[PDB]
Amino acid sequence: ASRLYTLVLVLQPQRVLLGMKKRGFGAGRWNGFGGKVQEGETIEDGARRELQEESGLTVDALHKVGQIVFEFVGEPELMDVHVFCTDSIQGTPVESDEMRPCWFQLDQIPFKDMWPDDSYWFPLLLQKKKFHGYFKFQGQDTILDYTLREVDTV
Ligand SMILES: CNc1cc(=O)[nH]c(=O)[nH]1
Repeated sequence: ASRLYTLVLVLQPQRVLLGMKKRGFGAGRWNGFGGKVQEGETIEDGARRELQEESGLTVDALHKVGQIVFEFVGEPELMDVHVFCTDSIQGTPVESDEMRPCWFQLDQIPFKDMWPDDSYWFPLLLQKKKFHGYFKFQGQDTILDYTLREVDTV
């Protein structure tokens, strides 16, 4: 019982682009760009589409970097999140009524204002590692348990 999602991190050598969601799921937190995958759409095309819809950026090359399954206790649907990374983009990040994008220096990533799981896997992403993860949450702030391992193939 899992639903596909995408998550894209525009990660350059000294900085990463994050977006502050204004409403809905995860509002008030800095996050990568993504959302649900459409019927008849590949996960990668879904990731490219969501990056444009949410950030206004056009991605050329996308690299798979991780897979993370999220469980929210009491919610039937598991989120199967396919994480991607890019250093090659076109355009300038667009602020919209839904999203406020901002570039962060790598030593200044706002972990306290991000989903709690990011403190676990962002260190791997920053060191160009690939990973498989699972996080069980109680509500939106508490991680009850988790698993996270590095992999050669996502
Ligand atoms: C539930 N955890 C996460 C959801 C999401 O959209 N992005 C994260 O980094 N983590």
